[PDB]
Amino acid sequence: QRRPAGKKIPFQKDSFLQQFEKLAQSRKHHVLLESARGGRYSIAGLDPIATVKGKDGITTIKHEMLFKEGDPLRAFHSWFKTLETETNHEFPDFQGGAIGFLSYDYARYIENFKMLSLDDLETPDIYFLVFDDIAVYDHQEESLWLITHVNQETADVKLSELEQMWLTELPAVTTAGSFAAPFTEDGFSQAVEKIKQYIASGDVFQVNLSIRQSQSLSVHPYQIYKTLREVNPSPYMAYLETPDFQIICGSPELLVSKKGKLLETRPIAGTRSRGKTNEEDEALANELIHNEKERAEHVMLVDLERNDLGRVSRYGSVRVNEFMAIEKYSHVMHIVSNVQGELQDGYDAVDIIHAVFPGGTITGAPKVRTMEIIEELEPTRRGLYTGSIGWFGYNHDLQFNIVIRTIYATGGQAFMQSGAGVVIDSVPKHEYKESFKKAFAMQRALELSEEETKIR
Ligand SMILES: N[C@@H](Cc1c[nH]c2ccccc12)C(=O)O
Ligand SMILES: [Mg+2]
Repeated sequence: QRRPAGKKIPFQKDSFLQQFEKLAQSRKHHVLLESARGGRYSIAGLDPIATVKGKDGITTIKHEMLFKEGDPLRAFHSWFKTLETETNHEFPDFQGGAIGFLSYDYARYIENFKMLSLDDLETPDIYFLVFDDIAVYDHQEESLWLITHVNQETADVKLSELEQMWLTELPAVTTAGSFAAPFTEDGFSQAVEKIKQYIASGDVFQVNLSIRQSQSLSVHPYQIYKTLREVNPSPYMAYLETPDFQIICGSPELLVSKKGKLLETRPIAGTRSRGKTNEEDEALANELIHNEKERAEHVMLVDLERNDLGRVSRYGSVRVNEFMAIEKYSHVMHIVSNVQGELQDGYDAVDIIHAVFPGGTITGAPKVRTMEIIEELEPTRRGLYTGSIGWFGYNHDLQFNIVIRTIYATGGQAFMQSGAGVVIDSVPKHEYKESFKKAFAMQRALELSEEETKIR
C-alpha cells in the first residue's frame, strides 16, 4: 500500500530558497512553485521518478518508456492513477505527485480548433515532472516538510537522507531557433476591429487579445526569476527548468484548486498599486470596485466560471462566497472573487480540466466561440501563455495557476506575452498600449538581470 511518509523540521525561508538554488544546479530537470508574497507553501521538485510529455496526440512517460495516442492528460491520468495514495491530513496540500504545465494548446483536445496560428515554439501540450520525494516549505509555520513514498523501516532512512541533503553546507553558486513575426501595432489594431465586429454581430461579449515580444537571452533564466521574484513577487510564481526550455512565471492568479470535494476558482477583476496609508488603499480599491464598466466585465466572467464549475459540481452547489474582495500584498492590490462548488462523484482530474481550462479571464465569454476567434486572429500559438502551471496529487487533489506575467525561454530567446480585454467600445490604440504596459515587469526583470551580469 503506497503512502507518503514525512518529517517536519524547523527552517528559515532564505535558507530554503538558497539551498534549493545550490541543489538545483546539478538537476537537468527541476521545478520550484514559490509563494513569493501571499501564499502558504513553496514546493521544491529536484529528483523526478518520471517525466511526462504530451504533444500533438502522443504522450511519452519515462519512469522504462511508455507511450499512447490521444488526449495526453487522459493518457497521463490512466498511468498516474496506478500510483494513487490516501491523503495524510498531517501533511501539506501537495504531498507528492506531478508538477508542470498545461499549455493553452491543451484546449485543442477539449474543443475542435482550426490549425491557423503557427507553432514556432514547439511547447509541449502537457509536461509533468513526477515526484515521490519533495520538500514543501510552510511560510506560516517556518517548517520544511520532507516527504517520500513507501510500500516504517525504509521510510525514516529515506527521510534522514532528504534531511541531510537539505541541511548539508554546499558551496556558493558560480542553438538559435527560427521564430515567426509577432503582431505589429497595426496587426493587433486590425484584430481589435475584427473582435468589435464579432461583438456587434452577437458572437462574443469580450475577447482577451495578446501580443508576443522576444529578446535574445544573455543571462541564465534562474537569474531572471530571482530578479522578477524580488521586484514583482506573487503567490503563484514558478521556475521550471528542462534542457530545451525554461519557465519564469510571476502569476498572481489561481485557475482551480481541489481539496477533497471542494472546487475553487479565484478570478481577478483588476490589480492596482497600493497607496501609503490604509485610507488611501480603501479609496484606490473602491475606484476599481465602483467602476460600473469593470464591474460588469467581471460579473460576466464570474458567471462564466460558475457555468464552468457547474459542468462537474453537484447542481445548486456552485456559489460565489467572495465578490470583489481586496487582496493586498507587497506594493499591489487585487480585486478578486471566489467561486466554489462540490465535486460530483464520477468526475476526475481530467473532467475538472475540460470544464475550467483555459480560464475564462484569459479567453472571454462565451469561451468556445472566443477561442475560435483568438485562433483566427493571433499569428502564433499561445503555448504556455494563459495555460496553467501546477500540481496533481497522488491523493487526487490539484492546484493550477493561470500563466500570465511569464517569460518562456527557448532556442536562445526570452518570449514575453501580454494581452487586453477587447469589448464593444474598445479603442484599438488604447488596447495596444494596455497590453504593452502589462509586459513592463518582464521587460524590467530582463533589463535588471542583464545589467547585473555587466558588474565586474
Ligand atoms: N501559492 C500556493 C503554492 C504555489 C506556489 N506557486 C504555484 C504555482 C502554481 C500552483 C501553486 C503554486 C499555495 O500556497 O498553496
Ligand atoms: Mg478594458
